[PDB]
Amino acid sequence: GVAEVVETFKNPGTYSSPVINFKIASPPGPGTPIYGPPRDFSGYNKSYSLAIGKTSYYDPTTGTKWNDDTITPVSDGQDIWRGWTHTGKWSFFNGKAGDKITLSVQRDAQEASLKGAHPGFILFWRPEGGPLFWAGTQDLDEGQTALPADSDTVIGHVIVQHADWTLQGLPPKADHTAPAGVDTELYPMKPDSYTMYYVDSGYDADKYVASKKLIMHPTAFKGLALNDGTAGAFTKSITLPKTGYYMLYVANVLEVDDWSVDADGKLTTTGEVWEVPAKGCWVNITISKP
Ligand SMILES: [Ca+2]
Repeated sequence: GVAEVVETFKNPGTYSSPVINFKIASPPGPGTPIYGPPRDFSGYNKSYSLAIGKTSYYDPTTGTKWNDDTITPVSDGQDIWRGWTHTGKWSFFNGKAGDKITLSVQRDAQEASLKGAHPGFILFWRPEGGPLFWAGTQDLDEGQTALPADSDTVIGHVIVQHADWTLQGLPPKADHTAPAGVDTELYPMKPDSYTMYYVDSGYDADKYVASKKLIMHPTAFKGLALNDGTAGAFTKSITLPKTGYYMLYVANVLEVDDWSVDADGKLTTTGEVWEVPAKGCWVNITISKP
């Protein structure tokens, strides 16, 4: 299509345009955070290791569903659970229109024999051309004039996986700009809105156990499933549609015997495939050229 999901800015709130960090690598949970080098894939043939939350890619616990009306029949694009913005992990790169690259995500070597990972990704293009500072947003409302080091804004705390993502009602901004090469007719630069444009997405759909199921929409993401016969890993060729700055989100799909929600709307499961010691599994993200 793709769908566009339009959010209304509220601070405090779920759609408060919070800041994400390109270095944080540790899983969710208590304890000393682990920061690695910033995950800049510019130039390609780069690889970084990090942990992703158990159900970070698709989790009814987010308490919000979106709908994809570009799907026929329309009932098949309904009630899509979101992912968690901050228990997935973010990276970026600068690239050129036409760049043919390969994204790979697989279990980290330290966890290569531990079942749990089914990595997925979302790739966005940010026409603004670099990190987007927006005063008055959740983490930029104390007089900051710039983003903190190695950080960038994204729309909200729960994320859509197959849509253009738009935030409107932002604190008015007189310097929301894009570089000269950007068609601001097609990609507007509004004083009160910004859009993260969908480029691609996908997830490892190869199950560890044939009898089990993935915590995943029955039909909405049929075009997104990647099967290569290897559970815990995917590879996807991508040709960049635009010159500029890209934002990459990676998160996990959980495999279970069954899942539901409880009275509070929290995920319940039985027979999870989760052999790793923490609340997130370590994966290695690689972008190669070609
Ligand atoms: Ca696979």
